[PDB]
Amino acid sequence: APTDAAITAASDFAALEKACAGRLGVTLLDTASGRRIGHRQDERFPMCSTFKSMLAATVLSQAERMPALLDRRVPVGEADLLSHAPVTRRHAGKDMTVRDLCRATIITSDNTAANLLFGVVGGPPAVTAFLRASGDTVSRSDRLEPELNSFAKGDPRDTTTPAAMAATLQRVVLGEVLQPASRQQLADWLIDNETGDACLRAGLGKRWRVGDKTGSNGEDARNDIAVLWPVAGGAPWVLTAYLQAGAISYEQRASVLAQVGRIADRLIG
Ligand SMILES: *C(=O)N1C[C@H](NOS(=O)(=O)O)CC[C@H]1C(N)=O
Repeated sequence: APTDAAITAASDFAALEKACAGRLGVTLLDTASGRRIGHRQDERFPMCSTFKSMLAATVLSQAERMPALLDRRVPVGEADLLSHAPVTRRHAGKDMTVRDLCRATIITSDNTAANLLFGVVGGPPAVTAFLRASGDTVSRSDRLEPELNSFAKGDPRDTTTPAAMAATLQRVVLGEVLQPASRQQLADWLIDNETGDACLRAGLGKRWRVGDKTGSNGEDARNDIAVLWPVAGGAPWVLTAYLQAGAISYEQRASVLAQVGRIADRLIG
């Protein structure tokens, strides 16, 4: 109870970090001005599943120079299946389109779909090369599922920073890294995400149309990265949130991310 009350009472990111005895990295980015507010914006955190947003972007980018790549069918083998494979588990022994694998990995965070897409694009090195070409010198993809979700202090594999990921979401989901139809498809997948109802979305008011991608690991990490489109029109905002908080429960980590959303909504005003 005391921890829950301290989380609810926190009105700024530093106080919220203290309330959960964690390490919290947040960037709130105004795309009209480039202005950012946050906490630990340039510290490294494990991407965990949040990298899947950029794996899908790498696929879409490759499809712009490989006609019909999105329609290519990829076998789903029994040996490819992992514990978290909510969509691909139904297709073991048959195949799925690249496009449907992308959707599955964004909106359900399907780990098998991510590994199959890694095989399509050329692995973590291809995702990192896409990130670098897009202008992100910080974020890096190094490993496959599920090993990529590990984190060690000082080990930069599969990490980002809140500010690097916020800028990348702007360039890729809103900017000109991808062709318009490609970026719109990616935006739609993020808008359709099914795993974030208790995270940033739970703290953001109805004035925002939200697209997001979550992530977590079993030790202490819980993340959510989001694009906020004002339903009334105007410039979008980007909100990234990376948390490590081993002293609280998985469900309390969601509460922290929801509180990030409530604080951010108030700061936008
Ligand atoms: C991604 O971080 N993961 C995939 C899956 N879904 O969780 S998410 O919805 O938060 O992404 C299980 C947890 C995690 C993982 N360990 O792979």
